Amino acid sequence: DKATIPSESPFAAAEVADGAIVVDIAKMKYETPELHVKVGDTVTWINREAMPHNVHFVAGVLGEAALKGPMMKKEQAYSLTFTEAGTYDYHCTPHPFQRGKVVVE
Ligand SMILES: [Cu+]
Repeated sequence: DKATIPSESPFAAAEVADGAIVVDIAKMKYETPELHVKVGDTVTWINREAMPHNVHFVAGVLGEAALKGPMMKKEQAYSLTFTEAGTYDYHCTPHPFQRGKVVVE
């Protein structure tokens, strides 16, 4: 795999980690749709709105299987720690028009 998952379920925005690289989900978009990080960094998405959102990477992107993240309710968060360089496209499962990528260097 190309990422590890600190928590399989979402958690409160209040508990996002120090050194957290945060992508807000607001106005029905990933507010940083193209994010550049380093190997070993943890990215945390935080849903700011009432509509649920997730992050979903199809099979072959973060690993052999698709990574369909859990649905984040308002003011919840979800993290991925990227362990290998690459370009990792994702979308929101319920809203496939909502797309982003993480580029890991
Ligand atoms: Cu969404």
